[PDB]
Parts: sequence; structure tokens; C-alpha cells
Amino acid sequence: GSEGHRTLASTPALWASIPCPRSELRLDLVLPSGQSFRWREQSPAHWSGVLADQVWTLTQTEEQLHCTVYRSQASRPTPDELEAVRKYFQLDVTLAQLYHHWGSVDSHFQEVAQKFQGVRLLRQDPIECLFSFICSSNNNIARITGMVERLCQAFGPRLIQLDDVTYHGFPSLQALAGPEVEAHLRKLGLGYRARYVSASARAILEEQGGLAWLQQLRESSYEEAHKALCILPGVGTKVADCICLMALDKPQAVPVEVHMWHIAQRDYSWHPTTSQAKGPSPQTNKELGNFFRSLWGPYAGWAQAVLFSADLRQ
DNA sequence: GGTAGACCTGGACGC
DNA sequence: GCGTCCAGTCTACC
Ligand SMILES: [Ca+2]
Repeated sequence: GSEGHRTLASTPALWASIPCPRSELRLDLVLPSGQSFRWREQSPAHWSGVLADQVWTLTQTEEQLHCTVYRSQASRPTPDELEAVRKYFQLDVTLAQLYHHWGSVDSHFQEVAQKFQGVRLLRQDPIECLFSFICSSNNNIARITGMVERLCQAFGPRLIQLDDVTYHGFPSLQALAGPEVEAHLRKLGLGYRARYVSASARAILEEQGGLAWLQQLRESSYEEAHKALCILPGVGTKVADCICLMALDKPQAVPVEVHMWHIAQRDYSWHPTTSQAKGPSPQTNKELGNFFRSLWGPYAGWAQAVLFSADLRQ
């Protein structure tokens, strides 16, 4: 009853809602789509994970986003806590308003979007984002998800336990920069990315001015930020774009990888026109990125998530 | 400046 | 059941 992960039905008094139609947000399309790797649908239609340093379970009805927190007297979320949820889902950004625009300038987007409404961008913490995506390179979303989990259990702060799941906060820079972390990460299966994590943790802390250097990018321009991020080991233009798009409030950032190339070719008959090569390459990927920005506008990154997330769904 | 290849790991095809 | 194939960054090099 008071044990295990909650359900809307099971413990009514402990939930609270946030006005939010499914047209504006589809948890099933956002939480497992490779933006964040830390949410799990423990019970059907119920997603649990760490948000704002606490564990939550989220679920929705047609017009409401129901939320619950596990902090010590169990009680429904407070308006201030719920605000953290709205901020995490950037709910002040109107999706219907963005879909309309993208749809009006791109017939193909219009066609596809009709079936995949409610795909928006989560506003993520820079550190988790940086290291989660450092783990994403040349890898599949399933292994990635396993790596990040193991990473947080071994190095992140212990939160609360539900059923047989012990939740952990994402590791701090100090923890990731620690001694023998690389060796430990290799035993956890991160492969060669084990060194990237260790090396980037130290680089940020011992050469770039620490957490402040990263946190200050949310005020810098996309061009600056993206360039700054690329210095870090394991962080290329692609990983840097994901971070810019998902953590540094750069909605125009467009991560170009295999999915996007196939979409460009199949749905837009796109070809590199100024680039040297015909296939993927540093030059062509950059060009592809510009094509989508020019096509979708300032929130091209978000538009990208709609088609991307819809691609995984096939 | 702009290519080729190697690359940890493990669920998937291919056969 | 085995070998090969896939899900970005980095580096040696022409
Ligand atoms: Ca690939």
C-alpha cells in the first residue's frame, strides 16, 4: 500500500495534477526517446525517475499531468515542487503553437506531426546531459540506458528505494573526476567512453573553471557554447549539439546523426550542395544542420525531436 | 583541410 | 548456434 512505486489508482490522496493536455505532452513519446535515459515505466503508463533531486512518478489523463513525489510524512507535491515539473517539461512553451508554424512551412512535417503530437524537449541539468551523451556516441539507446544507470548507482548520491529499485542522483563532477574512476567505469561496461567521462570531469574541474564554466553557457550564444563544449574529450559537434539543445537552452541546435541523414534523404530528397563529400562527414553534417535550421527556424532542434522521436517509432 | 579506420559492448540479423 | 552488423569521436595521414 504505502510500499512500492505509486499508481494514480492505488494512492489518490498522494497525487496532484498540472493542467496539461496530451496534445501538449506525451510522456510515452518524450521520456524514452533518447533525451533523458533515466526514466522507467515501472507500472503501465507510470514513469518514475529523479527530477530536481527527488524521485517522482508521472502519469497522465487526457487533460492532466498527474505527479507524485517521494521525499518524511508522505504527502502530495507542493505547488513549488510541481513548478519544478513544469520547468522540467518547459510547459510555458506552447507546442501547438510550434507545430502550427513548423507544419505551415513544411508539408512533410505537417503530415507526420498529426500522429505524433506532444513531443517536446526536456530542460535538463548540464552535468547529467554532458556525461549521459558522452556515453551516447557510437552506441544504441538500450546499452546507453544500462551504462548511465550503472554509472549513477556506483557514483551518484543514494536517494530512496521503491520496491527493489534504489534511486540515485546523477554523479557530481568531483565524483566523476575521482581516482581510478576510469577503471571502475570499464568494469561497468562503458568501453572506451570510460576514459572520456574521467577525462572530461577533470578537464572541466582542472582547466575550465569548474561547474561555473558549464553553467555559464546557458547565458552564452549557441556558437560559443557549442565551440566550448567540443574541447571536452568524447564531445564532438553531435554530442555538443544534444547538450546545447537539451541543457543549454539552445532550441535551434540540431543534432545530426544517422537518423537525421536517413530522414533528410528519404523525406526531403536532400543532398549536400556545398560540401565536398556526398555522404556523412564533418562538412556535410554541418550543412545538414543548417538546412534544418533554415527550414524550421529558431526551434529547429525541437522540430527535429518530433521527426526523430517519430522515427524510432518505426 | 578533408578523408579512412579503429573502436567497447551486446542485442540483432543473416544464413 | 557463430560471424557480421549497428547503434560518433578521435587520430593518423595524404
Ligand atoms: Ca554509425
